Amino acid sequence: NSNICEVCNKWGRLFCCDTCPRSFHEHCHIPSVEANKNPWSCIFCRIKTIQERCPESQSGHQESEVLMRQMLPEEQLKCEFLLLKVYCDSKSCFFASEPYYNREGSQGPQKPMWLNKVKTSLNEQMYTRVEGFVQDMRLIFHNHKEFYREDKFTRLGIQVQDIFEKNFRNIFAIQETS
Ligand SMILES: [Zn+2]
Ligand SMILES: [Zn+2]
Ligand SMILES: [Zn+2]
Repeated sequence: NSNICEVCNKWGRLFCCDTCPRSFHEHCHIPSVEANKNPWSCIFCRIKTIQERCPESQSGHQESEVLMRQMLPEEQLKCEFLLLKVYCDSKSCFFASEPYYNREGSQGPQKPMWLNKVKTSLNEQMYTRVEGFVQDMRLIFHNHKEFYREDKFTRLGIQVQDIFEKNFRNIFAIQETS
């Protein structure tokens, strides 16, 4: 197994996957690494299994159909993974915790949103459809773009949103287009 957390790339108290070489801090993994279970498989392995059980799940889909899906266990897992993939980029640090807005010439967003809040919302089963999760995630980046206006700091919102969107297209097997 790896000697660093797959998500934050740091050593510490790691839990090891029994079916792949990845390792995780307890709260870097999503969901949090489970108390018992021997063996244990990480979310990368769990997602791989879904694909292997149903190869046709990788055929292209329409985003509009994916968003209307009910958060049944497999979609719950897929959203958890997608959130994890965003946390894997170090630039997610800017969007993790609850922001505040006090900048000359800007107003704060009507509906603040951050990654830890989405994490909690997933954990407490507050989303009934994929749409709820995806809207909140896009809101994070949209609020940022809007607030930072012409400051070059806006680019961080663009960069992290590109990570989100690519992983969203991959995990939910959205039909490739130009
Ligand atoms: Zn970690
Ligand atoms: Zn694994
Ligand atoms: Zn099948």
